[PDB]
Amino acid sequence: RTVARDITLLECVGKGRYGEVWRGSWQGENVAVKIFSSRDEKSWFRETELYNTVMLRHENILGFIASDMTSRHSSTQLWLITHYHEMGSLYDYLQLTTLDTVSCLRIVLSIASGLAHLHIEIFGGKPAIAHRDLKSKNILVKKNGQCCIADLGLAVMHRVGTKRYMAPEVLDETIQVDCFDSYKRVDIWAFGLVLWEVARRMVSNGIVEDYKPPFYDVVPNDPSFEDMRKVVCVDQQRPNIPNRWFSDPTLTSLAKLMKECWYQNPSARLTALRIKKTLTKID
Amino acid sequence: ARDITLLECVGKGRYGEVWRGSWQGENVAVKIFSSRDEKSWFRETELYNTVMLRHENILGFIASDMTSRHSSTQLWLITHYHEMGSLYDYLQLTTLDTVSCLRIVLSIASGLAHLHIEIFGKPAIAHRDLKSKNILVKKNGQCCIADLGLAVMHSQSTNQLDVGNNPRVGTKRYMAPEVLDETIQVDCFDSYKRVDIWAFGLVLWEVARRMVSNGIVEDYKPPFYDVVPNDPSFEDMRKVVCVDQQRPNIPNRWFSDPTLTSLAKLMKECWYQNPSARLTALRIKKTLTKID
Ligand SMILES: COc1cc(-c2cncc(-c3ccc(C4CCN(C)CC4)cc3)c2C)cc(OC)c1OC
Ligand SMILES: COc1cc(-c2cncc(-c3ccc(C4CCN(C)CC4)cc3)c2C)cc(OC)c1OC
Ligand SMILES: COc1cc(-c2cncc(-c3ccc(C4CCN(C)CC4)cc3)c2C)cc(OC)c1OC
Ligand SMILES: COc1cc(-c2cncc(-c3ccc(C4CCN(C)CC4)cc3)c2C)cc(OC)c1OC
Repeated sequence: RTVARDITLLECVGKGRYGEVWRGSWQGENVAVKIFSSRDEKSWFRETELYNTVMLRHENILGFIASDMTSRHSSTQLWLITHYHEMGSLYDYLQLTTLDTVSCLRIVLSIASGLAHLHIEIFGGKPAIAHRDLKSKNILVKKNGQCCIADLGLAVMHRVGTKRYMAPEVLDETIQVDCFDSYKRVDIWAFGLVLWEVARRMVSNGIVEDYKPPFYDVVPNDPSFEDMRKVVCVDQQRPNIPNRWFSDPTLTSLAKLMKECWYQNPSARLTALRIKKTLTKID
Repeated sequence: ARDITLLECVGKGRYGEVWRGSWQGENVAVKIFSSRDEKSWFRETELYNTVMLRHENILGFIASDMTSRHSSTQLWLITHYHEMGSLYDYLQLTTLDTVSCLRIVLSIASGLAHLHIEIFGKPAIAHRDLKSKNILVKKNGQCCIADLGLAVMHSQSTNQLDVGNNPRVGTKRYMAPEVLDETIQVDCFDSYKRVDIWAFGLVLWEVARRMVSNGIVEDYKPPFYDVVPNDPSFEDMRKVVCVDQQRPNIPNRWFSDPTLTSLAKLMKECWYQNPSARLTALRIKKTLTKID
């Protein structure tokens, strides 16, 4: 039989220290191709090792197609091939879109769904998985209004995370590194920041906030580890809840939820399953 | 030009299957792993990531893939294709002269020394499943070592030992005494090199039996053919190697031939029960370079 392996790389949709992501074509179908930098080869290895352990399949997890290693004259080429989401990342989408109540809830409950699926151990099944780099750039928007979580290059099963989204126990180096629940609690912190980024773009009473990243008002671009530790750990700052949210029942309920993702004490934070239940009772 | 055509199956077993395929007008070998051996696929992929692993006497890598749709996963390794097959196949079919016998065993020693020696790059690498089915014969009369799914890596420069996560064990017939009695020092890189040396000695014996001297040759037999049941168990091998202290017998006709006399001495220095007494791969390579 013929094994068709050619992918046509059509347009670059992302470039960074990780490498590049391309829209590509296989057998008539869009795929996304992440080409890893030498700098970030361990992210390809970790994603590949995880998928070789458990073939994750969930509507709110970016869909795996292939991991490819190709020998070159002087180097090794590493590609991760996934489903392609033409609407791009949640970060991208929130810049130039506002949300209504139904679309806001649909986004955040789909993220919570993906995250709870990662976190839960299923016997028979899947190991429990913590993401360790959850952020709005690592979430893609689907045409049906749900999102999916991407990038398992730092995932742990039972490179450092993006500093802006690091939990206080990561910044003050008190995290219990031998305890798997610690890593779930770091994801919940980051989930709460993403919830804030999305909620700001939900219209109520004719008002909306501009898109801003978490802590935009207290740290520089590319904040240092120290910049973040002083905000999050020493001063114990948290993102602002605008007054206008308290006129809207949905945003009032979301503010309460995000507060319960941001407790200094990691063990006080909500679980992804409790977040899902709370979101199903909103509206 | 990434497409491959699968043309014929050249092997199926517990490992999965190997195909001869076509890739930009060249023969390639395509191994499709069994799901039972998914950890070997990943380990072999980690090993072939190393650009300085490339060597005349190591099977050349082209690509590695993991593919999936729904709940089905396939695991692929694409390599150079050697139509003469494995050393195990070749030795069934042909006898050797002195020049061919030494060319084969020096090439294997050259591959093994290349694996074992760190380049300051390529880590030091112990194979852990050396056997005649894991050695391919090339049209230039040299061989190459295949199957890095059980390999261990070490760097003395950073003091790192990477034993991997693979419950697979070596081929039972070729297991060293410290593997069969499970006293091997698992956190010691030198322990794994010494396991490879034991297995190399057995492969030397398999090859030397097929070298003609004075009009005499032995039939091809696998190591310990005479003393264990067909399809020997772990305990069968432990009995002969560890309890009975058996080693392959040296046919007395070898002692009339200087080459085979030197090879018998060399394979005995691979077979000490004390692993630390065994020769190194570099010493074997140097000794075979001097033997004629
Ligand atoms: C190696 O590399 C790539 C391969 C492919 C690809 C292309 N056609 C067919 C296939 C295929 C799938 C599955 C089987 C099964 C059939 C049932 N049988 C019982 C076991 C085996 C055979 C063939 C694949 C996997 C795509 C790629 O990219 C999209 C690849 O590169 C990453
Ligand atoms: C975070 O991580 C990964 C993401 C993806 C991924 C999957 N679908 C679509 C995309 C994408 C498409 C299109 C735009 C833009 C481009 C300009 N204009 C058209 C607006 C839209 C952006 C983004 C991506 C980047 C793939 C990955 O791996 C293969 C990722 O890594 C795991
Ligand atoms: C990697 O990705 C894609 C792969 C394929 C594809 C190509 N050939 C064959 C297959 C296939 C056939 C049959 C089995 C099974 C069936 C049941 N039992 C007998 C076990 C064996 C598995 C696999 C596939 C899935 C298509 C895709 O898209 C349409 C892929 O997505 C990009
Ligand atoms: C050991 O391991 C791997 C080996 C190979 C490989 C490469 N060239 C040629 C072969 C071959 C071809 C043909 C025969 C013949 C021998 C006589 N008669 C019995 C019919 C069959 C045997 C052997 C193989 C098996 C590829 C691999 O991966 C792609 C291997 O895995 C790393």
